[PDB]
Amino acid sequence: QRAIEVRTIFHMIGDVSGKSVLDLACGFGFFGREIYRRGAAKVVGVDISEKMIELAREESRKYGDPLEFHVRDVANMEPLGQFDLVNAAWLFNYADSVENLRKMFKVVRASLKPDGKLVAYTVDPDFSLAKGNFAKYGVNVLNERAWGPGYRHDAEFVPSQFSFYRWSRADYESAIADAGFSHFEWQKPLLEADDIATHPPGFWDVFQNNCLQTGLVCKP
Ligand SMILES: Nc1ncnc2c1ncn2[C@@H]1O[C@H](CSCC[C@H](N)C(=O)O)[C@@H](O)[C@H]1O
Repeated sequence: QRAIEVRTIFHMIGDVSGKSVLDLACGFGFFGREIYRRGAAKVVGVDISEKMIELAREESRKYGDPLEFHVRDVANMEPLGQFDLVNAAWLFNYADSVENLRKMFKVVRASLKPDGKLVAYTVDPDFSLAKGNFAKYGVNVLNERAWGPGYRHDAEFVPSQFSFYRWSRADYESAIADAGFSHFEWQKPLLEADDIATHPPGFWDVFQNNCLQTGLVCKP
């Protein structure tokens, strides 16, 4: 069910050959490991969860890849160096305040070579629970509650549960600018004609009219 998401992130990333890559909020390492498979020179993954990093390391042992993992809170992260690429699939929606969203963007900037780039996948600020739930596409959004200047959502995968935050487009763009990224662009998920042809008609209507997801590319 992650086909669109994978396609969009690797579209944003482009050619990884010979690059150094920091995969933030890496989970068991899905994106970092695939980025290595596609030719990256070196991949480091970071996650706040000790359990997730324990699985990430077990996965790297099982296929013998050279990924290195760290247990760190990205918002409050010990410096790890500078990379050609920072990948952040489902990092920023875990920032629990606008202040912590802004700190995460500053950490990413400090982690980038001058010619590097951030590729991110996060919650679309324009998502509105009343316009259509996302359960049909893999994420059952259970509720939507005002949380300071943003919104908090409880959700679950179709049944592992989790909670995340939907900050406004203006707050994301201020965090980006104030962290020192001189260029950014929002990327619509890459729903393609083949996806439409292989699903019942109108299956993707809510995905198009009320997408939970968005891509984001930022450059110093
Ligand atoms: N402050 C923080 N710093 C680092 N990781 C965090 C974090 N808050 C949440 N996470 C991690 O973010 C992950 C979101 S799930 C995304 C996992 C992976 N990038 C993938 O797409 O497959 C979880 O594994 C969670 O432990």
